[PDB]
Amino acid sequence: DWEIPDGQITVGQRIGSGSFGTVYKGKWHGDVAVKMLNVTAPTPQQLQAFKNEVGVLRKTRHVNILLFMGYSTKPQLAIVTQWCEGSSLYHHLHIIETKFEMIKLIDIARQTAQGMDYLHAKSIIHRDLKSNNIFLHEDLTVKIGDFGLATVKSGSILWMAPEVIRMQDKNPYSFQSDVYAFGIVLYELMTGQLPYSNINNRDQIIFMVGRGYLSPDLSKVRSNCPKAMKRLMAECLKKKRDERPLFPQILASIELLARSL
Amino acid sequence: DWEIPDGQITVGQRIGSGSFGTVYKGKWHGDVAVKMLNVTAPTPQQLQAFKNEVGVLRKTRHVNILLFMGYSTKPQLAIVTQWCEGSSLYHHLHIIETKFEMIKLIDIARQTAQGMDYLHAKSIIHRDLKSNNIFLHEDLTVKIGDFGLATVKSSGSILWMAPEVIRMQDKNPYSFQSDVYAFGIVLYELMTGQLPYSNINNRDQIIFMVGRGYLSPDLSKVRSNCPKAMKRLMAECLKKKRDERPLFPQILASIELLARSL
Ligand SMILES: OCCn1cc(-c2ccc3c(c2)CC/C3=N\O)c(-c2ccncc2)n1
Ligand SMILES: OCCn1cc(-c2ccc3c(c2)CC/C3=N\O)c(-c2ccncc2)n1
Ligand SMILES: [Cl-]
Ligand SMILES: [Cl-]
Repeated sequence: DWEIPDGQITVGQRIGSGSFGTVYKGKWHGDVAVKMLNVTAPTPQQLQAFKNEVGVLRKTRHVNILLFMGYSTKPQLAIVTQWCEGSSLYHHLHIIETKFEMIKLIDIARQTAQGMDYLHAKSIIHRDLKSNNIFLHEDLTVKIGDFGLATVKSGSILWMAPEVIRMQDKNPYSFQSDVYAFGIVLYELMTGQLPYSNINNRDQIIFMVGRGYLSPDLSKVRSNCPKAMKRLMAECLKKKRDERPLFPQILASIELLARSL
Repeated sequence: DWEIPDGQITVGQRIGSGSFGTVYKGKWHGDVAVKMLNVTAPTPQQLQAFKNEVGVLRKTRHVNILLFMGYSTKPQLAIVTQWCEGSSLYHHLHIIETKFEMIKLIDIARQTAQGMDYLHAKSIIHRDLKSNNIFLHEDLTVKIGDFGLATVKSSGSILWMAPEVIRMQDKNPYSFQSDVYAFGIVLYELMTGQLPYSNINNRDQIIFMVGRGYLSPDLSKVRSNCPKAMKRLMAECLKKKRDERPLFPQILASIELLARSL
């Protein structure tokens, strides 16, 4: 089992928030990340998420997926993963303006696909892939996290495929919803910025993207962005679910992109 | 469940030998290390070794334990882990005589203790700790592996073998403290860049002597910048008497203090 008996985890500093709780740095057999639900009496629903996420996380063992290390139910519900030195992709790209070399950008991308291919072969849909959820350990290895909105067969507007934004379908979530999210992550990597920067109105972005009036301006990729890469982005950011590639194909594509650079 | 269906693992190069098998680089959701038993008809002793090692690795999820990813039963019996770009600590210290800095050597020791602490807490005895089984993922992160010989409470790798393990006279010759002696030898390698008993060329004699207590690692050979507390820890972990050796909670703290003062 992976239940860490109450008292073993040492909760240090509050880092931020996760799918269904607050993230703190912690100590359990070393440095760990701790995602804790702070309520005293967990709501049945809340408890449900914990169980789901944990059940989802028990089925992951991959270099590019945040290593779930265990869980805790008392004093409070908590999810313990490894600790990633550095920050999330969102942070690197949009807060501290880390300027990565293009070959490093393609590496980050390939790794994210490596992890997402893993997830999909396992019938896991992340349902909330964003830069905020892609952590770069030792500014080298990409690990994906926050698997609470995940599931097995948001406020994250910018990564949401138009059929998800529309929400006018049944589980508008698909391996392609994830693929679109990933394609937006690709935009961020090769643009250095967030989609739709020239619009200041969240509602407006939401509507247009949902009705297909708005799309990421791929004309902003850096000059060094392999064209193949621009074309792959386009394939992933297609406004029609079935016109988008799955992760084995995306992986094969990026790896070829790598052979020549 | 961790069974990987037939056909999904792509076996690449032969990388070397494992405890009960042959290690290859491979591909399964990315670069993976694969250890395969290269036999046609697997005896029940090897099927037992396999079910044992799978059972232990399932319980390991720690940055300093080599990431188990899954097992296959066809084409062959196999264990699949993450792929560690770099090489074993042994390779670095004795093959390419890599020159890590003390700060790094201490960090490598901290991480190996971190990994060792994780296992011993889940009641796992590694039973074959050695530089050969410590891999340097990106020359940064220590990943401990080869849990073939490992077991859960209730070889030919002599230099890491505690005296009582060499003798095989006591019951349960192996114990948390056997792996602490193994760790003590790994500390030695880190602090001398060297193998113990490097001036003796007879395996049988080294076995006998360490077994009787005639022989022990020369500690005056630690590098002159090795902190006094790291040498003191090294010798605590290397005490001939099993129960006079620390456990990894004490060991980790010690190193973590050494750190603060460096
Ligand atoms: O983006 C906000 C900052 N931030 C949030 C997390 C985080 C998010 C989700 C989850 C965990 C940690 C652990 C449990 C979990 N759910 O999977 C991290 C983090 C992740 C890994 N190592 C270090 C830090 N940073
Ligand atoms: O020592 C000879 C060289 N060598 C052996 C391994 C090895 C050893 C044992 C086991 C595995 C791989 C995989 C399964 C296993 N048993 O747990 C490795 C290695 C480990 C991790 N990443 C890259 C290489 N190098
Ligand atoms: Cl597991
Ligand atoms: Cl012992």
